[PDB]
Amino acid sequence: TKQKLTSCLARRYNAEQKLLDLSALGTDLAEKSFKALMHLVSNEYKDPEQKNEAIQAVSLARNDILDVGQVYSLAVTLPRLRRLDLSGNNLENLSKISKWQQEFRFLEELHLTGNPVTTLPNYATEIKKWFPSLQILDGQQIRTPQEAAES
Repeated sequence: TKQKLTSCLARRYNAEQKLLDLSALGTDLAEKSFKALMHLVSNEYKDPEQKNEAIQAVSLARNDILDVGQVYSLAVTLPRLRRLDLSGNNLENLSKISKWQQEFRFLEELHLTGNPVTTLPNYATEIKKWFPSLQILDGQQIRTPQEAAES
């Protein structure tokens, strides 16, 4: 199991992009199954600094995620995450993201394309407010680099 999960994580890690691709896990999801992955990624690195530098980006795209509570511990495991892809899930409104208020303080790029929350009137305004380092939301620049240097 640990061997199988470790092998899966290795196959899904792109060193060149510093990216851990956890998209579409159901095709090879559950909070306790996700917690297990997070425990394994935490155990990989003896130095948190190396972990922080190795995994700068994560995709959780296409996982039928209804609430970020489902994958909450990503915020604990990778507090210095810079890029996050949550595209192609089913996050319906801002309350489905609010469990990550005050987390991902260093996140610079966020993708929510394909989630219903993106079409609500206060979407971009609130997401900008909640994540102070965010420069790109769905490919749209929402903070200039100088703006972000001050946020």
